[PDB]
Amino acid sequence: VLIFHGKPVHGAIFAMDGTMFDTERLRFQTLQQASQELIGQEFSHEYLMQCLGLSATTAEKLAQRLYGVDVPYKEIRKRADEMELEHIRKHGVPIKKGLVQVLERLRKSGLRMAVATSSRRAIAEEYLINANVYKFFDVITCGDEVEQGKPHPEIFLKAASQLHLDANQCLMFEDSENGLTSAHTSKGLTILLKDIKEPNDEMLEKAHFYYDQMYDFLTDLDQFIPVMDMPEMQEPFPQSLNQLTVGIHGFGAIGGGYIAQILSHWDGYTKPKRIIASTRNSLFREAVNAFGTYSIRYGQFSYDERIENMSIVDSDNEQQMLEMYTHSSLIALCLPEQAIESESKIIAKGLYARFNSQLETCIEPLTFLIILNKVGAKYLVMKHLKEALLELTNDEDVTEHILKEHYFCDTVVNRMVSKLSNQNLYRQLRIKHNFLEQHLEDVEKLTPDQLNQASIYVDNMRRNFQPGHILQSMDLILFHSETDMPIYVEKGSPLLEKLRQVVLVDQITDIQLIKNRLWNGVHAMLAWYASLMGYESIGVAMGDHLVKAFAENLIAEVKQGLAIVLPNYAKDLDRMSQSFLDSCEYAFKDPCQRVARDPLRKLNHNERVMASIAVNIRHDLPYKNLLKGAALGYAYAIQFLEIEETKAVEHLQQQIQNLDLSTAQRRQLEAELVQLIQYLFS
Amino acid sequence: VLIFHGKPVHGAIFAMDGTMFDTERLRFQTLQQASQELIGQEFSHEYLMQCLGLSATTAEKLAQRLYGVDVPYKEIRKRADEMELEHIRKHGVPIKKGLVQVLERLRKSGLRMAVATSSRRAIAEEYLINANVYKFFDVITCGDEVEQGKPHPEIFLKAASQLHLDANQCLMFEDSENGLTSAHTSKGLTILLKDIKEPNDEMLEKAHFYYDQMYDFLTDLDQFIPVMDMPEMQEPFPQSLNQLTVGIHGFGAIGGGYIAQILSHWDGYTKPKRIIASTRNSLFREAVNAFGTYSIRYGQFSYDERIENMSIVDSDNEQQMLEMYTHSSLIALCLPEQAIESESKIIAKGLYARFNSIEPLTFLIILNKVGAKYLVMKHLKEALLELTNDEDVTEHILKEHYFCDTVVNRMVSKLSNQNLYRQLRIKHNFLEQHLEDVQIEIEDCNKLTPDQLNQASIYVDNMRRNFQPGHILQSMDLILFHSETDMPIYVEKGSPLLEKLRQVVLVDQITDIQLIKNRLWNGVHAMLAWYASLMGYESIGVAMGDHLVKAFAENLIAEVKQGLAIVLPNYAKDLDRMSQSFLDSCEYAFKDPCQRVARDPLRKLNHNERVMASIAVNIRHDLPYKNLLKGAALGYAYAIQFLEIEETKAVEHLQQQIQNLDLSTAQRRQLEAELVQLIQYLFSE
Ligand SMILES: O=P(O)(O)OC[C@@H](O)[C@@H](O)[C@H](O)[C@H](O)CO
Ligand SMILES: O=P(O)(O)OC[C@@H](O)[C@@H](O)[C@H](O)[C@H](O)CO
Ligand SMILES: [Cl-]
Ligand SMILES: [Cl-]
Ligand SMILES: [Cl-]
Ligand SMILES: [Mg+2]
Repeated sequence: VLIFHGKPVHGAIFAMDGTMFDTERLRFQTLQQASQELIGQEFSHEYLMQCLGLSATTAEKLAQRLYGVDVPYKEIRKRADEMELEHIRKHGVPIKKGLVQVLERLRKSGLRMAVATSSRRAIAEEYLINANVYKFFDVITCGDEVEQGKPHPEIFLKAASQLHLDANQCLMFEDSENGLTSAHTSKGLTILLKDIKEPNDEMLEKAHFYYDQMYDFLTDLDQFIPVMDMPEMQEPFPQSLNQLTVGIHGFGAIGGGYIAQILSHWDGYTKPKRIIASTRNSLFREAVNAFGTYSIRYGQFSYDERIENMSIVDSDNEQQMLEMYTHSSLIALCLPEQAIESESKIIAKGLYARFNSQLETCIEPLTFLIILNKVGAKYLVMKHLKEALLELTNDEDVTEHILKEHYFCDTVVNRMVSKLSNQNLYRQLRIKHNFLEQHLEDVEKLTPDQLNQASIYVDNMRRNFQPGHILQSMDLILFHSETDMPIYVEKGSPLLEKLRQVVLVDQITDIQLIKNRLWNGVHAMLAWYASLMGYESIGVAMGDHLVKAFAENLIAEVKQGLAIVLPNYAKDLDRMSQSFLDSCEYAFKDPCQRVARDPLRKLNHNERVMASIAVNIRHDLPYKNLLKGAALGYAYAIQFLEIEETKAVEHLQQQIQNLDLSTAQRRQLEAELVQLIQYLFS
Repeated sequence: VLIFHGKPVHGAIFAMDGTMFDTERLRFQTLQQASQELIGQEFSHEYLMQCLGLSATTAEKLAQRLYGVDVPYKEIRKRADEMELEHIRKHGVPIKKGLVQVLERLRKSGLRMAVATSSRRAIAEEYLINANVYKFFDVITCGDEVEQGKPHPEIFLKAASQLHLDANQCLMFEDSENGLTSAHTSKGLTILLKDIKEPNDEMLEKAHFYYDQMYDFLTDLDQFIPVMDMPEMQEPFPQSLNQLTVGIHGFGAIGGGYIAQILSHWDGYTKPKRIIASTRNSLFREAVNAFGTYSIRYGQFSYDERIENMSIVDSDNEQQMLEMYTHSSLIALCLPEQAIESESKIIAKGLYARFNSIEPLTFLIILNKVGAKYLVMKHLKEALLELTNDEDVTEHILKEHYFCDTVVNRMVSKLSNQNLYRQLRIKHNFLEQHLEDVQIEIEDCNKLTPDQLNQASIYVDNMRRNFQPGHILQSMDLILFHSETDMPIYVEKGSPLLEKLRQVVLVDQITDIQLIKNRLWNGVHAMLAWYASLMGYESIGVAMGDHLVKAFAENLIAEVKQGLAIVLPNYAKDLDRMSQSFLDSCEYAFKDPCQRVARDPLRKLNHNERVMASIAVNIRHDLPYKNLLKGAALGYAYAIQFLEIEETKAVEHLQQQIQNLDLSTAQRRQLEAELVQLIQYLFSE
């Protein structure tokens, strides 16, 4: 049962104009233009304000009081409605920000829903179908269907009666003083949203709850509806689109093959209407924009996940990058460490444009996710961003205001993704182009007035849509990824509170430590073992029984010490361990060289190998596989990276001396480690 | 792990040419043509038969012995491969029937899968991408990557090693003599499929399992493959398309708004590549054919379910209707009672053309009637006699095909033509505005030659101009039906095709689910209509607003459910789900009037009908029947007041039905007094 502010709610009834849609402001202009053309004067602001919530019949009676019994209101209204339907035909129904997010929350909560509007059925059905919100309502009650319109309670009492609920079990959404009175008298749980009239004390008194805008009600409603569970593999994305735009700065492997799935799942109720991703790969950009979508292939389940509403922009195109930072609510920076410095100038330009623009998107702060498998990624990005903003604005006050306005969130990503090579994309485009060519070979009770009009609609639609019919079973595969779902994100941004694929953490350091030791540690040691055994990738190495056994034992050893050091992360350790082993199995596009790089840095006392050894020695847990991994590291540095034996031993003795162990444990470790290194050289 | 005939398998390694695809017959023709051109003569049939399973390098050595050390086999093979790739680019890769159905079952069973082919890597990857099967394999092993090709086991050993499995844990699929020897020598669990060569005694002995075609293995695998659970609301359809075609004879509310979802879910592993639906509504027909798809709207969850691969044909088009009966595997007849007479002539023409041109057709009867199969088979057999004039052929057609009546609980409403016109007008305007918002030159891309970039620019430009107008279809649905969320269809057991369909519930006897439909669905519906009419309401949905009518429906559905659980305890789980589904569908049934449902009260008040039979069952099993007794009293009150049935004539019927009920003399006299008192109490109000 949906509980809202202590009250059990079973239904929700909405006023349409001014509450769901921003159509009262447009109607003010059409009625003013139609009255100017017919009675030589515009309808006053006072008359049009008094009309809010009234049906065309009651608004006609009000026009006869102020302008005279012979006022041609029916002719003025008819002309205004025609101009209004023409504006809606050219630009669409202006939907109040957050409406579909609210509707999907109430629908998924099991509420019976209705519209109670003073507008006539024809206009109401036009706007509800045009805005694609008609599907959310069981009942529609209109102004031309009630004897006593607003402020009389009849229309709300009738909508509640048609939903088979008492008015007091219904939330009633209103914007006008007349409408609010109708809903309040009916006995509904009134929710007043500000539209044109600044609510007076009488409106604020009878309203059960008041919000300045639909988004503010959405924020309150979120406290009464749950955060959806972590998505499963193959679970579909939400159908409904909200009005938000999200951005992926860097359409590489993790951005396209992972962040896009996170952003497409959004909160489970709705998903962004547009995802802007930036890349310098022209082939990738043009391919996505030709299809409108791309797909992520998950080899394990042979499942192609389609990422809809994608828009790929050129990274070097200043105007497209400004649009991403000006229209987006969330931006995920998915750049390599090498690109941070040069890209910070583009991030600065976009954040400065967001600061200067007067749009209704730049008012809310931006949530900036920093996606980088490096400890201190947030600090590296923030330092470069501050430098770039300072030289661009040449104003310390503007720079500080920008860096304090937004939520810069550090993250822990575990999913392994591989971006398709340009040669493989080219081959895919060549094969699917021939399919498109073959598809083009195969395809080559109404009045007569509207039956001929329908023939034009259907012909124009068949001509434009037919070539794209092949997209029903044709995907643009761009990424091959693993099945790891959760992204660990720093808590703080309120925009992250409902994202179902995000795991919020108060401090990111604990899951960063787990990532470093359990994931990166076992990965670097597995790469050193595989490099010395002659394998060029982890996936090929996993074919060797001794390599697969080493990986299973090495992760079981690290996890054992981590379960004691961080018992609050016990389930995460079990999940990440199996995730690592599953992702290592067929990792053919994961070369050993990149994973085994910088072995002396990875063999430091506080790094991914020696720190786990010290923990297992301090808690009397086995460490033979961890010792073998450390020995493989020093052997790899000497045999492959040409590091002198004298420097490897000097580094070995320095890190062991830095470890928090007894003198006996340090000596035993040093002797066992040097013994294994000498044994490897045979 | 997968238990296939007792054998535990962790992997599945497949040969490509001849096993997965029918490319050995095409390669035979291209090699005959290429040799004819370059050496003046066609390669002998014996040389090409010996080449089956061999790599291009091994086939070259064999050609040097039989034709001379200086034969241009490399030139002939390159020329034959180019003619084959041209044929494959046009017609597509010819997939062996059932391949994707097999791959998806092995993949969902958690098997590690690989391809071990004597074909060149560039040819193999191209064919697997083309046929959309590449995604089913973790690793591919090709003929140009081993030192010794088939019949040497190296390639099947390497495919198992790269899968990280022992060869004796992998099912190995083969078709040729050379390929089978490579698989058998590797120690894998060999499965032989018949391709070009007739399997000799040496091959039949080597093979652990033998099948004449890929579809035979699919039927054998289905014995060890678990059937998928009943689909849930909003659960997506399978991504993989099989090669089957299905048909819906009658694209109305039940055909388009229900059967299409069952056919789209299919078995959960794959779904038919094409669903042909017939209709006389040219506005509906041309709309689906313009969009490519249509959607079913489920108001309860505000969910639009898109139905893909639909092909709407004209019911009067003889050619299109004949094509539906010859290409389809399953056909659902979704036409009303009145159309049966005229449409039976079209079904007769289609079924006659099917046996003139292989597998038995599974025909589903989708019509609301206990014995609707009789009406269809009566007019169908009469149409076959006046068209074929042969009783011996007519008897063979009706005996081979799987004709089966069904029980449908879902209520669906077809969109009106006026509402469809408004929708077309609003969506056309969206397309028109989208076209106002909307050549490509790709450069500076690494690892691609300047000519490859120019060629990619052409492909992508052609794709952009063709797909761009249809980009709006990602969030634009062609809503044609408004449907309830009732999922299971009850079908007569018999057809083996219906054994794996996840949305189909097979029954031992259809009489049992027809009786449940009569007492639980039609029974409570009639008793609700009688109550609503006497209360003053003229609609079922309007009556649900009255709290006493809603509680009466919940109390009626509970008393009938308890009784039906004693008589038919096999449908205990079905009864509880059908009860809630009935209440959810009655809630907003404003479209359905009360006069239609409350029609003929005395016939529905018979001892064996939807009211008294439930009362007698409850009395005999000491279950409560107070609301069922009120429902019977409302039926007589409605007949007396609304239908001008004499009060004495209603009491005589009341006494006769109670006497026909299997109850004791004491229970009959108690029921009669209880019923008469309730009828007199209704007149007092
Ligand atoms: O009950 P609603 O808020 O859905 O719609 C009321 C409008 O029709 C009404 O406010 C008119 O726009 C107004 O009366 C015209 O001046
Ligand atoms: O191992 P497969 O069955 O996937 O492929 C074998 C073919 O490459 C081979 O049979 C050629 O078609 C043959 O060598 C041409 O004459
Ligand atoms: Cl929104
Ligand atoms: Cl700002
Ligand atoms: Cl200041
Ligand atoms: Mg990070």
